[PDB]
Amino acid sequence: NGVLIPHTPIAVDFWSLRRAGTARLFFLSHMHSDHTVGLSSTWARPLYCSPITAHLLHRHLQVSKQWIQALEVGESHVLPLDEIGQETMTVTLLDANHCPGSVMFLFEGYFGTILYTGDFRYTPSMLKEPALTLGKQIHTLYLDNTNCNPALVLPSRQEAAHQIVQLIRKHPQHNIKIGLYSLGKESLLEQLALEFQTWVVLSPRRLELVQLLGLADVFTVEEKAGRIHAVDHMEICHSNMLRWNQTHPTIAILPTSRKIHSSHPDIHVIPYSDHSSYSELRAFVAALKPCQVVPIISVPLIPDSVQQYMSS
Ligand code: NI
Repeated sequence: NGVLIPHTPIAVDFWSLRRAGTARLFFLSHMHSDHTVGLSSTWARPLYCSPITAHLLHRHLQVSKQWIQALEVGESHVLPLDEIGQETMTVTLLDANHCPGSVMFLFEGYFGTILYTGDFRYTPSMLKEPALTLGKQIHTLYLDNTNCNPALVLPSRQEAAHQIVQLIRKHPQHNIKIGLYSLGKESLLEQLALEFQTWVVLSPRRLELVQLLGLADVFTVEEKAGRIHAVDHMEICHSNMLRWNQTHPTIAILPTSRKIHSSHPDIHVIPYSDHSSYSELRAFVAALKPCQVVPIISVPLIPDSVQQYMSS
């Protein structure tokens, strides 16, 4: 899902080195496991991400802080595009509403004005951003088209949370297992501690993420402290259901955005989305008025100092 912006040394969510070649500036929109393969402690090329994303990157992939130029969201920053003090480029990061520390990259330079949305959840608060309200003409919109496919309809983030509450409402005497990825859906955990008036059980790593975000003190790591446990999504399987059901009558919930058949009756696959709906995007593009939209073309005039930067 990485993107090499053609005729630029720009790479967003791309870390293959050998497949890039021309790339010299690598951006990280958010810290989901799917957009970061090749990133580790051996990574030694400049990297730009959001504040929260900077903490999560150094801590959980052991990436050296010397390669992580973290920039504040909302503000525009001047990045070099060569080895001399000549060409530069402005980047403005915009909150993506997708997950903790998720951003949208807005580039400006010899290539034009490119807006990279990455993964993002649309809300009309996004149009009111000062970066996109100066009437600037975006030349290319690398847009999140996840829910633009006409295949299978996934409910919104709030529709799925309603079904989860109805599910636990019908099982008041049950232990609830919730499978998640390494990031996202922490605010949903908060909504379940309120509705059901329990403490939510996490792993120590997940507890660190939550305190990093500034959420309510409704979480704990003691197993016996609550009926709702948050576990890794790869834990929810037929073998583990029998293991949990041997102790206490347990229900398992899998919030996923893919077609999955429950391999156990007490496993409930709930369709999540976490991306903008089609109509939300069609109003998002009708407001931006971009010259062209690219899913996740014109060749610019590469300067002399930038053409050398790409070939070393
Ligand atoms: Ni993501």
